[PDB]
Amino acid sequence: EDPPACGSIVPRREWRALASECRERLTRPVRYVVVSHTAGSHCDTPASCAQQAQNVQSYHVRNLGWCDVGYNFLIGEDGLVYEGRGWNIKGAHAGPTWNPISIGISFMGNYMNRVPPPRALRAAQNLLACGVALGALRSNYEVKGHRDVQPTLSPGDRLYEIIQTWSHYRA
Amino acid sequence: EDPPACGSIVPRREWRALASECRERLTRPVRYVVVSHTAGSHCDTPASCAQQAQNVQSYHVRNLGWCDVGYNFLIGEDGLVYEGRGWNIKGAHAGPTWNPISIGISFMGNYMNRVPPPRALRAAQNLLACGVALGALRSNYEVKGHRDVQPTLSPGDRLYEIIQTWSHYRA
Amino acid sequence: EDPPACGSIVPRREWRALASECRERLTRPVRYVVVSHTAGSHCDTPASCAQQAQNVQSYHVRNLGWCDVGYNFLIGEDGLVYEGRGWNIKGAHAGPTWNPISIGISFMGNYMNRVPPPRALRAAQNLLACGVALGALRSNYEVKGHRDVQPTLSPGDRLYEIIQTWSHYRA
Amino acid sequence: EDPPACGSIVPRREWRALASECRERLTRPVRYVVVSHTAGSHCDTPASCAQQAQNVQSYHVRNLGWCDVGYNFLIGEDGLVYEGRGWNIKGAHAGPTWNPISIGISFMGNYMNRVPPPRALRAAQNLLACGVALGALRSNYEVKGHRDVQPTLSPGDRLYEIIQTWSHYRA
Ligand SMILES: CCCCCCCCCCC[C@@H](O)CC(=O)N[C@H]1[C@@H](OP(=O)(O)O)O[C@H](CO)[C@@H](O)[C@@H]1OC(=O)C[C@H](O)CCCCCCCCCCC
Repeated sequence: EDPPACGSIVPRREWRALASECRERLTRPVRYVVVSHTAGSHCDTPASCAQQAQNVQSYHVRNLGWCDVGYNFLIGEDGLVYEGRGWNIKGAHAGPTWNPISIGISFMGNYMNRVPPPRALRAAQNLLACGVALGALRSNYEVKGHRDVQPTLSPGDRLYEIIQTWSHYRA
Repeated sequence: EDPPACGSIVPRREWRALASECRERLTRPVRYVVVSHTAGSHCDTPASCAQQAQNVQSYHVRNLGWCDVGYNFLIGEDGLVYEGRGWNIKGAHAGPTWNPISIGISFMGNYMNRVPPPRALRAAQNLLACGVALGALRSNYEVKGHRDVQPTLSPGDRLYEIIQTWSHYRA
Repeated sequence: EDPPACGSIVPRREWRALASECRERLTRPVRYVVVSHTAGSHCDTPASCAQQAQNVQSYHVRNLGWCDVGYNFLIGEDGLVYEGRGWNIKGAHAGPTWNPISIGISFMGNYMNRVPPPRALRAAQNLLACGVALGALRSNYEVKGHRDVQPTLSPGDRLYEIIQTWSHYRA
Repeated sequence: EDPPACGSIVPRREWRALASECRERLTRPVRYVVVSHTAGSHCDTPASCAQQAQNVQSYHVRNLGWCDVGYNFLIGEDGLVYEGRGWNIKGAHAGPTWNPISIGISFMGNYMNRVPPPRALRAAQNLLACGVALGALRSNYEVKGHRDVQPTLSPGDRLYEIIQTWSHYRA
């Protein structure tokens, strides 16, 4: 209901996203945020991360047959947030119980033995705070690791350990 | 433990800043924002921009003898904001009349004949939105171009025309 | 030696509960039962207790912003049990230590200056025997008063005095 | 450059507190203040009020097995503030979401149909101003009633009505 700008998000067109065919909406405010890792290549420049977002969406859309990249937002090691399905569209990232009731954000990389740099972590958390400001997320949203809702190594041991320390984390 | 503050700002230690010796505090909520360009080299990756921030500060501190880089914040073409003097400390970027009453943000590069990429412009807006949320800048803050308050070409013809289109800009 | 059937419980749909957003599961057989009072208005008819359960849930969901009414079950003075989060879902009634290991049942009304009627006490006892029969509760489950595990007057002096006499109460 | 600022809080030692065993810290400046009532009896002389602080602490530590009395501060009707976990240690007064991000002040008494006397309201307001002066609370901290964040009658209808008029109150 409120107006103002918040965070910086690389818009779909900027990373050359194929148009989205998704139409199923999320009911705001969303209560849950599920953090995953793509378990794909990482990137650390805006040019390489735009390409990585395009690659992940390519895989989801072209190979998995989904209506769009599965994540609502992707986070690059360049410290930028990449617009996925966005705040209003149900994503495909955490199974049928979780997809309809959460926002999925994914760090582009494999964090089993590596951590995302502080800039990626800041972008992620700042994105969530913007979500709250926009009324897209509940002021009391809860952040979970992908492994807290599905059997998976995601978001990677190292990254999971870090999100466990976030303010809104509730396993 | 505790949430990283808004604006996804690269902290001064992250860009290896020399310690500041500045002491003068700004009285918040600050009314003005002055946008400048560094008229120096630009950079388009976190690694090159952290180095550029370091270079700009080195010049101000080592050569000009200042207590810190003069800008409150620097904006890189990597789409990230670099912490300079910050929200609370008076900068040295717009002269004696403006320094005490504004936050000076400087785009790293020379914008006389080229524009900052959208990600750099987005980073600048994210930052200002964050200053308002923080209480650092008043809600109805006013943006001024550096040339509007000191005799200079900064922030560069091309960046100057863009800022003139900002809702908070005031001639 | 095989699964039977108990439970004279009023289904959520019947009391027109808002849908639950809770998903964390309790581990059966649950060892503990925490008895609280809603400290609010009591009701002595199915029509009024269905609305009272709705009001209590409204407070938790609408005002406190929770995923569901915090209790696993609510007990009315009409002698009926109202389905809250139920046997399988972690409630929100006794804090972080006790919620994961207990079923929280709450008597609807204030039992500081009142005892619940015999029919409400029978409802509660019958519910717990049902939980043991279903394997939801350990056969030797321990009953705690809310005030024994959190700082509160709950479940009210009168009710507290009553539960301290129960076979299953464990100081 | 003046050492003494605000304060005049009855130190633990003085109300004869059992040594705290809590070590989890809050991060200053703290954004939220949650006002509760102890829900029991009041005290209106320094002698009585100090006995009560001991009593509340006794319940939390001896009975509930807590590391210290749960509140950061207690307000006596004797017009004095009683030191609890203090400005820096995470309390146990508003649940797992609020505890790590707020300062819990509890008026010693039950204010459902009795309002705290002016000297207790002054004590409380002065402590908060003190908090801000010290950097312990943010200048724009928000006050919430206990019942705004937890299912409880605390801080009492009478005291709740009064705090909703406070400058910093925000439901
Ligand atoms: C610490 C001791 C406090 C003393 C308690 C005194 C007794 C009176 C209150 C009843 C306690 C009961 O609520 C306990 C409870 O259920 N706790 C939290 C939690 O338990 P878990 O086991 O951790 O899941 O279960 C849930 C998960 O984490 C959660 O619901 C519970 O408490 C919370 O964390 C939720 C917050 O209390 C409410 C959050 C939003 C409040 C709405 C305020 C709106 C203002 C807007 C703010 C921007």
